[PDB]
Amino acid sequence: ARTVVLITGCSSGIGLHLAVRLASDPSQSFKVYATLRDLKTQGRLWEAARALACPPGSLETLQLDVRDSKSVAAARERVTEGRVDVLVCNAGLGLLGPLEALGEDAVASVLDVNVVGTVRMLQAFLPDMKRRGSGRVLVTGSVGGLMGLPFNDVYCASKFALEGLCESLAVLLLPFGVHLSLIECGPVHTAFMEKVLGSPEEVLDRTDIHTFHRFYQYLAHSKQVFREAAQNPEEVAEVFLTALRAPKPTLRYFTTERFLPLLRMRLDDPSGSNYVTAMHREVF
Amino acid sequence: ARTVVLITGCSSGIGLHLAVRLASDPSQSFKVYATLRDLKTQGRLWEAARALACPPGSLETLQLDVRDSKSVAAARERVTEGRVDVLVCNAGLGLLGPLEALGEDAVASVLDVNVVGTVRMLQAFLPDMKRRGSGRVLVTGSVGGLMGLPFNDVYCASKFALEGLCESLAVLLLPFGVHLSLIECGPVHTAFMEKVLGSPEEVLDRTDIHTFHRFYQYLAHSKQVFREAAQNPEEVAEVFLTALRAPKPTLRYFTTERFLPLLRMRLDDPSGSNYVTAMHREVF
Ligand SMILES: NC(=O)c1ccc[n+]([C@@H]2O[C@H](COP(=O)([O-])OP(=O)(O)OC[C@H]3O[C@@H](n4cnc5c(N)ncnc54)[C@H](OP(=O)(O)O)[C@@H]3O)[C@@H](O)[C@H]2O)c1
Ligand SMILES: NC(=O)c1ccc[n+]([C@@H]2O[C@H](COP(=O)([O-])OP(=O)(O)OC[C@H]3O[C@@H](n4cnc5c(N)ncnc54)[C@H](OP(=O)(O)O)[C@@H]3O)[C@@H](O)[C@H]2O)c1
Ligand SMILES: C[C@]12CC[C@@H]3c4ccc(O)cc4CC[C@H]3[C@@H]1C[C@H](Cc1cccc(C(N)=O)c1)[C@@H]2O
Ligand SMILES: C[C@]12CC[C@@H]3c4ccc(O)cc4CC[C@H]3[C@@H]1C[C@H](Cc1cccc(C(N)=O)c1)[C@@H]2O
Repeated sequence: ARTVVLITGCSSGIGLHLAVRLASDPSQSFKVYATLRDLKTQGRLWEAARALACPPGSLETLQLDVRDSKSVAAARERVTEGRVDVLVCNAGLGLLGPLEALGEDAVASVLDVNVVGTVRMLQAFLPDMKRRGSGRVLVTGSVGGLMGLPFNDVYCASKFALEGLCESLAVLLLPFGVHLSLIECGPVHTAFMEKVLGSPEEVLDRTDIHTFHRFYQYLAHSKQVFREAAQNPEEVAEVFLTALRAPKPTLRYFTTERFLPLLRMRLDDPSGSNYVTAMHREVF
Repeated sequence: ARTVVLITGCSSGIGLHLAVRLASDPSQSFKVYATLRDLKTQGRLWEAARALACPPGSLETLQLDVRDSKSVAAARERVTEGRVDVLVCNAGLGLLGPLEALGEDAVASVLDVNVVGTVRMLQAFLPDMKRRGSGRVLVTGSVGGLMGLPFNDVYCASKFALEGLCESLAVLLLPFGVHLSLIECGPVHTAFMEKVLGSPEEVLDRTDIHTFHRFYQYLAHSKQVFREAAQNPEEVAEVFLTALRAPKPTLRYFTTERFLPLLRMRLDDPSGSNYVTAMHREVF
């Protein structure tokens, strides 16, 4: 009788807060499969489930590495109810630093998890939704998928890629009754903002002094933007529930309107000149 | 004394026509390293060089697989003049079909060549430009990097990714005196439009009947768009030369204005609803 939800990337942040928001819903409408790359990281998902008092049987954890199509197929197999009514593609990696300072493996990894991983989910789960003629897909997006940010070149590349992927799919899926939406997040208060950049010694080793200095300047500024604009994952989760509930969902939901001016400026000078000038000024 | 140009992907199409346009320039200002994945494919680059009568010493071929950072490093080593004044990132793969019908290897390949490959070029060549405080980078872009097209989900993902990569980099590079521009191509008359989709038997095997039917409909329409809008690589090459010559280059050049309305519609409804509705109507 329940809405079956499968979420990727639940060990922390938005995926964690969404899974237990859904599982602990006063109305008990949702059966949640919360998936994680590594089950050793599953504790917080249980600390928090106990805190919001999720009913027994509301929340099931599954191991699911989105780099591995056999792992995607094994997690699907484990969906006893034999359908997924809501698929949430949220697993993601960050990467921050001078481009020439990033390892080639890390670059490939970010693309594999953020982009190919989402493809793998969609390949494995869309066919059955198209046949039932129903289903909702919610993809965690970013404002860095809508505008480019210095030192986030690869991260932005992976989030722009998701815009292209999802927008392309949406044009097709429209008459199938399968709804795909991006939830476009600005800065969110989670953990992310030191885990994903090397040591100062490492970075200086791999770039010039002037680039290093501009990286410090970007970081300082980034910290201020987070301090003034970062939303909690509670607020973010609730936008996913809005999309999930809309009878006619749009391709994009924004968790904040704050960056929509910047976006408009981007969008009305397609030479990119005004955007690049404005953002250079703003960051540096 | 000459402008040193290194171009990736020269065996056919834009990269081929650009390399020999530059090499055969009446003024002889340009020394061209034309790179190819496979030297067995280098003949047309010589048939055409003979046709436009390129001087001896204008055009040098090099083997360069952008999937392989050792290959990138070997091609760089071979740049006798010890600098590159113009780097042209043009190597690219296409991929066309229902998403669930695309092999996981082909998906990874398109991202590796189109996105990671361009990163590898930039990692290998930008550092020296930043130090000299000069250099031009020209990246072949696509209108499918600015708007999503059904059945081009992965292709579009890879071209959106390039927008994110290049835009991010441009915000940083502005005060370095290194200029990065995307050349945004609509349909171009080359070879591409059958090489990159499976047999009808293969595709039907891998999708539903309704998706298959919509794929036929998209293809029919695509053929009409090409028949009415496709530009020759001569026209396209000349936009690269425009960018190369501009004293103050912008982030984007468009080879046609034709899709700029469609783009504006995209850009002024950030819910994506108007775009997805318009494009669904237009394609189907
Ligand atoms: N953090 C922010 O400031 C912020 C801002 C805007 C948008 N977002 C977006 O939200 C998403 C997640 O960010 P978040 O920290 O807020 O939430 P999140 O739910 O923690 O997502 C990041 C997650 O990716 C998962 N992951 C990493 N590698 C994986 C793999 N190989 N396979 C499967 N999952 C993997 C991790 O846990 P598992 O063990 O579960 O897999 C981790 O939970 C991203 O797509 C990002 O765009 C975040
Ligand atoms: N064709 C169109 O209709 C059209 C339209 C809009 C934009 N464009 C853009 O222009 C670019 C090329 O298209 P084109 O056919 O017109 O010109 P192109 O110069 O032929 O580019 C495609 C090329 O990629 C190269 N390539 C493939 N795999 C490679 C690898 N592993 N390493 C290095 N190079 C590899 C191929 O030759 P090599 O042997 O040289 O490597 C091939 O020449 C793309 O980035 C595309 O966005 C084309
Ligand atoms: C792009 C962004 C919205 C725009 C923000 C902005 C706006 C204006 C401005 O002037 C500066 C800034 C800097 C911060 C920017 C946010 C970064 C954040 C995404 C994020 C989070 C964690 C790790 C990574 C990574 N690994 O790369 C990336 C969010 O999506
Ligand atoms: C995206 C596009 C501009 C917009 C065009 C359009 C506009 C309006 C419309 O209604 C239909 C269409 C269909 C054709 C569209 C072009 C495709 C082309 C890129 C390309 C070339 C060769 C192979 C692939 C691949 N492997 O995926 C991709 C060019 O970049």
